[PDB]
Amino acid sequence: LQQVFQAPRRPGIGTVGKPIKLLANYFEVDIPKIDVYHYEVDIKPDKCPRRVNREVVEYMVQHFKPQIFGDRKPVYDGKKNIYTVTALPIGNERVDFEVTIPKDRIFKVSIKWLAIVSWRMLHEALVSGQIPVPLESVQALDVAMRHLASMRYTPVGRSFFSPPEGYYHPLGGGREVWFGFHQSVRPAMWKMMLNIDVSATAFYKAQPVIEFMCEVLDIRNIDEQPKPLTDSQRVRFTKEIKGLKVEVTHCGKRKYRVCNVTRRPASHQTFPLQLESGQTVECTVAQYFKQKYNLQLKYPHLPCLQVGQEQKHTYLPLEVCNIVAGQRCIKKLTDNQTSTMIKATARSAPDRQEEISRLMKNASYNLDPYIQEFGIKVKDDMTEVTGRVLPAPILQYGGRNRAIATPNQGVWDMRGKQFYNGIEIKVWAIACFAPQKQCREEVLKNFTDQLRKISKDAGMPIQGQPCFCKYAQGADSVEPMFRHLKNTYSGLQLIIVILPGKTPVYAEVKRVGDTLLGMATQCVQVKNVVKTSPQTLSNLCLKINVKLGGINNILVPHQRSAVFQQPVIFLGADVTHPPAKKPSITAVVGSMDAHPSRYCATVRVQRPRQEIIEDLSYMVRELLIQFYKSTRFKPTRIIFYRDGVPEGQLPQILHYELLAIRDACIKLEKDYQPGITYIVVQKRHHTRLFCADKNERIGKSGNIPAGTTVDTNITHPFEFDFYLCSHAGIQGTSRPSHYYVLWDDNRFTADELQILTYQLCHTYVRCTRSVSIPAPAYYARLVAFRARYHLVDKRDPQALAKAVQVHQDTLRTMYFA
RNA sequence: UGAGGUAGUAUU
Repeated sequence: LQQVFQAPRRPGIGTVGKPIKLLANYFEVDIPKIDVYHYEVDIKPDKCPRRVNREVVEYMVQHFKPQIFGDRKPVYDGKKNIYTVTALPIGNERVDFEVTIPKDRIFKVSIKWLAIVSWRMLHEALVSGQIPVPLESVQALDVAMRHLASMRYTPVGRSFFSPPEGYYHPLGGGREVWFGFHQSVRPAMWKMMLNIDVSATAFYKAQPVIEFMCEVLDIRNIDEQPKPLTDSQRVRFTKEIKGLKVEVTHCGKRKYRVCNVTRRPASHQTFPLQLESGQTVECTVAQYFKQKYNLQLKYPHLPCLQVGQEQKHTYLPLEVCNIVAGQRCIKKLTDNQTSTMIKATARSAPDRQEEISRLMKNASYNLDPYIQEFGIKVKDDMTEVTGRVLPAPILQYGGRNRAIATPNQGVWDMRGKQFYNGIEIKVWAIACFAPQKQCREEVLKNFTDQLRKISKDAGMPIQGQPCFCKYAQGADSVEPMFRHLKNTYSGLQLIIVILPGKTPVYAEVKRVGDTLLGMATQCVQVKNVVKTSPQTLSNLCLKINVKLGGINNILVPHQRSAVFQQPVIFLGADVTHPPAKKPSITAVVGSMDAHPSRYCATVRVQRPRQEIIEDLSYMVRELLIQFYKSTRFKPTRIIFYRDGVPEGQLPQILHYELLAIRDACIKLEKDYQPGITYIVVQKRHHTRLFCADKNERIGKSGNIPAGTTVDTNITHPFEFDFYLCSHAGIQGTSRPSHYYVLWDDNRFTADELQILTYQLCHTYVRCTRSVSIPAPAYYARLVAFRARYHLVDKRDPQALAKAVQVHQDTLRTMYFA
């Protein structure tokens, strides 16, 4: 795509904030100012795994030196791209015919010159900043520096993993944790940077399929009371093993991919087998394995794996199959597996810092023969960078004392403070979906008493007892009760729903409440009803007040950016994709006052895995319209925070979405052209920042302080990007959010935009804490997540779209809080 | 589902 909208240059660096010395997991890379030669490699067959492509090229490099490669050490991306330090002695296009040994594998390979890539030009961009960074030069460098690791380890995205050795972290259900590292090369001022971080992801364990089945179905002993799998067990087992690769053990080692699991057991599952007589008969898998391999199945009552093409009949008894090693788990982990993995992978900032250092020392990048071939040198120590801790905004509260809150280390509380605009709760009801013996009437009364007191101190007075309180069982009971409530109790403001933990009832409560009836609901776990704490109750009130149209607090007005001198709307946008049928979900929220405090939400479904927000123009138009309704002001500026996108698609996302925002404005009025600031906020990266002075480490996790900002040294050489760690680190190693200013009509300075971004992280209503991303971005995530619950069903795109449309009386509410 | 933070989140 011809990039029409060029990203704005960095207008300057920030000067505001207390200086803090930091170390970054970015290591300086020195490159020679030379030409690098780019060749295209065409392999047939062309749909082999990258691993196989690498084996093919490695064979060629070793067997074709006097002809082609000489003493050069080429680097290869496992696909189309090969690089060498000097030109290959070829005119144009050489075709090869090789027999790589395992059955024998024959490949047809052709190689031709594609381009000359200049690393001098790359250097000149990094030092001057008067030319665009040559991406083709960066790619060549990236391929050279990860070539060896790609041969040694198992690549996963931009990371590398290897089988566990000296450690073992089973997750259950046939999954385990592999440790490894991320590696990427990134342009910075003066020099390229090698970004290295430790990493850990889920892999399927290399074990017999039988044992894999027993973990998935939670079977302690396959030999205790042996019996066929129930229909539920089969489907459950099938969903886990379908798509996975298995290997057989009855032939001394062929691999297959599982396409299905037979309903019939091995004793009865048949297939057409041609005998020596020429006659074809329906032979069972058990009979076949007995006659062919003299194998007596120990578990003929168990199903078979169907492998290869579904159209044909290749069945494998479970007991002759192993799960193939090295298969990454793309499927979602259970709540239990998630907890176990987080536990085994949690690393404090000082510990991660040491692991990265240790990795770099042991890696010996300067002893990599391919790195040496290309005359590349890597600095041993982490890049030093002086960050700045931005000042936190003061928050204004209400009540008769009108207290202010001053954040300390990214945190404040409501002690002695009342909501800026607190709602009085006259009419409210309680629906208890936890059983009576689990949540007695006496427990209910104590909960509501403690809640009414906390709410009174917070300036959200709950008058009297609930108008209605009753027990109920099952999600089927939600709609009848809710409809009854809406029709019986006039002026009903809130339903408090007590839940027995994880239950389908929650999704139904939100469906009926948000989309069907348009009624405010607040769910609470029964454990938090039985054991009440002022802190939990206080946090509950934060959500309730906002859901009922209140304002918890505001930024002190005179300590904000000058953009507030004119009507300005803040947008947050997010896209969530379905786990590894279901659609992708897009969400855009928009501020509805000048604080900015209250937000309205829009949400859509679209094609699975599509990153671009397809309906953005319509969504923005709705928000602009609602903004005008609420404020009677036409926004002169639009500040758009877009939650993370893959950087490989970033120029495409900006192009179409910036057009869509502009499109929305013009369709409202022909000459309506408000100033647009488009900011991408990213958490899914591997940039790590550590306190250089170990005494400045905060808490047990020992992370950098909230407000720590970096816009030098490791950032883009001329574009407008910065890291801001807005949150207190209380768990593992903090991820500083990365902000990329892709467009700015509004002439923001670095300080102004960095501070504005920080302040927005203090406007998030769910907690009195500075959060890791601006509230509009966070709100957008919550809206998309809520839509997923709305989509829960107990088909066609049109029905899916209707399922996420909230009720009329919900459209102008913060139901997502 | 009080809340934030965080590992990960493409032959038979």
